[PDB]
This record gives sequence, structure tokens and C-alpha cells, in this order.
Amino acid sequence: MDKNWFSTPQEIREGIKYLSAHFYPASIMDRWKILKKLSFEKAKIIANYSLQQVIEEIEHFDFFNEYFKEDPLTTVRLPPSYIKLFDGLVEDFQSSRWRENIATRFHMITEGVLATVGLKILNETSRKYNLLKFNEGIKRIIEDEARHVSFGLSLIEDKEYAVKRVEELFPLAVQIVKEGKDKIEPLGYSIQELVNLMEELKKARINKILGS
Repeated sequence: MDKNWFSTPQEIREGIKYLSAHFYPASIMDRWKILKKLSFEKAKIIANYSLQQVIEEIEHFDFFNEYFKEDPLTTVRLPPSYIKLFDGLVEDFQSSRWRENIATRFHMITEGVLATVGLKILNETSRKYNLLKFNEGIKRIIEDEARHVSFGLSLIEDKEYAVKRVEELFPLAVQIVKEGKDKIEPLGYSIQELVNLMEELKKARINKILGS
């Protein structure tokens, strides 16, 4: 942990933990224990970068677990639209069109829209408060996430279906952010501005799918 974590203002620590819990949902992680087997299973099918990506997902969990040892993320309640998002990903892993369904729910929406915004906030906020170790670990996740999103684009074959999926799931993603208003706004962000960024990100991921 950074030695100056605890000297960071309480409202800022709360917001950071709140967002960190979206990446490492320690209070309800056991709900989706099944995602471990399912992700291993499918990465061993696909191989390619999928095996590296699964390892990187664990590395990301390990980062948040280690960082917050003395200030655990088990205290943080995830909002209900976030629970829905991940219940849906378990379903997608069990679905017929699992490759397309995971690429759209996870790589496009979860990593290419939600995570993009969440990591922007964590980067900006940790830099402002001089949480250097935290900020570096966020920068490394951002670098990983860009490769994950590119890998996602490579998994999509049916362009019309993928776009329609992204368009269908986008509202849930917006609700996740709106549900965090009370924890995010004290970090000095406007929820509307965040939603507008989400819209631009959605457009950009769709453009990339259509140009592939």
C-alpha cells in the first residue's frame, strides 16, 4: 500500500475503494466462483491471447487484494446493476454463442466502456493524491485492458450481432455508473460527464467492430 493512503481524505478513500471493488468485488466474489472454471475452459479452447488474458485478470485481482490488505474491499457493497452484469456473464459463458456473447458483454462493455471510465477516475484521482504505487498499478491495468479490448475485437465475427449486443447492454452499464453517484461525485466528477464519455466510448467500440 502507499504510505500516504491513510492520510488521504476520507471521501476520496471511500470513492477509491468503491471503484476498486468494481475490479475486485471482494464482498460478493463467491457468487460467481463458477467463472473461474468457465474462463479456464474457454481460454484452453481459444488459446491465443485468451490464456494470457486469464492470467492478467488474476494479476489484476491480486493487485487489489494486496493493496487493500489493511483496508479491505470486503466492506464495499456493489450496486445492483453490477450484480446483474456479472450474473449475465455467467449465463453467456454457458450460452451457445459464448464467444460472441462474452466478447460483447465482457471485452466491449465491461472492459471497453465500464473499465475504461473506472480506470480513468482511479488514474486521475490516485495521481492527484500522490498514491504512487496505486497509480502505477492502475497504469499497468490500463495497458493490459487496451490489449484485452483488441483481443475482444478479434473474437467477433458477426458484426451486426455484436453491435446489437453492445447497444442492448449499454443501458445496464450506464445504470452501474448512475448507481455510484454518491461515491463518485465526491471525487469531483460529474455523472453526466461520465455518461457522455461512455456514449463516446460505445460509439468508438462500435466503429471499430464495423471497420474490422
